[PDB]
Amino acid sequence: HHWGYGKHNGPEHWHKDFPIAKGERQSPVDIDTHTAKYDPSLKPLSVSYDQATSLRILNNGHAFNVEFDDSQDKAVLKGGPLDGTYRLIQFHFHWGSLDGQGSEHTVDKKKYAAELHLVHWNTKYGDFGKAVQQPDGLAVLGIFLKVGSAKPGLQKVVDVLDSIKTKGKSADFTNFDPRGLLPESLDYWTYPGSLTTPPLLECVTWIVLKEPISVSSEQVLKFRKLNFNGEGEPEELMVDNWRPAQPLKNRQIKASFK
Ligand SMILES: NS(=O)(=O)c1ccc(C(=O)N2CCN(c3cc4c(cc3F)c(=O)c(C(=O)O)cn4C3CC3)CC2)cc1
Ligand SMILES: [Zn+2]
Repeated sequence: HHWGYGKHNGPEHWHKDFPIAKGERQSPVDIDTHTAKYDPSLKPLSVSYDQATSLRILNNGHAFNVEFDDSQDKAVLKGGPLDGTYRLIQFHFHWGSLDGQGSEHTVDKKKYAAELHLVHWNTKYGDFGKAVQQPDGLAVLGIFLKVGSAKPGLQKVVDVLDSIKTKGKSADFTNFDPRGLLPESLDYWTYPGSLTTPPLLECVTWIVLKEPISVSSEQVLKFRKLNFNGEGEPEELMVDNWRPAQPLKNRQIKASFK
């Protein structure tokens, strides 16, 4: 009886195995745009992905991860609210069964069709497993997806999903450039939070871009043909793999922009 996103094992159940689910800095949250304060002290955000080395794509039973070589400082996130250097390790998405839901963060209670998470870890902790034990261990760059025009830079991901339909399947996924997944603007909101899946560790600086990217109905339909289940098991479509907004508690969401 493992965690997941079903009636019997979904977000409302997680606290039983992972009591930090009811903690002081859980993610995601609703971003109240009228309450978030511009912070003139926020340094410029630096997304350096020119030397990114993608390796593999994995269906982990919850989402799919595009994994990167993080054995040296190739693709890094710096600046913004961050101190030091954060190495890209993987990206994944959360998405809905329909276009009116799927994002984890919400904007004035608005749900997007999906949300991309580019996950990075603080190199002062030496490895990802040590970083997740620290309050400043991870930086996740979150990008909203809306349904409209196709995102050309997403199509190589959409076209490999057939090959990783079920839990535990992977495929070679070299030479993928994550710069093709960014919006024009790097305006963002930031707040201290957590992993949005078990074990829900409170180790994440969240950086959520204001500008969504557009993907096509056909692109997000291919996400929804994935499976939570393993090969040969009854089909359970991989949809609605999102955690709802959590209480903000004693936190301020800061804006990079006026
Ligand atoms: N939606 S999201 O919020 O962006 C997001 C959600 C999940 C993930 C993710 O990929 N995971 C979550 C962390 N999880 C963990 C890994 C851990 C440890 C603890 C861990 F929770 C340890 O304490 C530990 C130790 O040294 O003792 C070692 N490891 C590593 C070596 C395997 C690895 C998988 C990323 C982003
Ligand atoms: Zn995520």
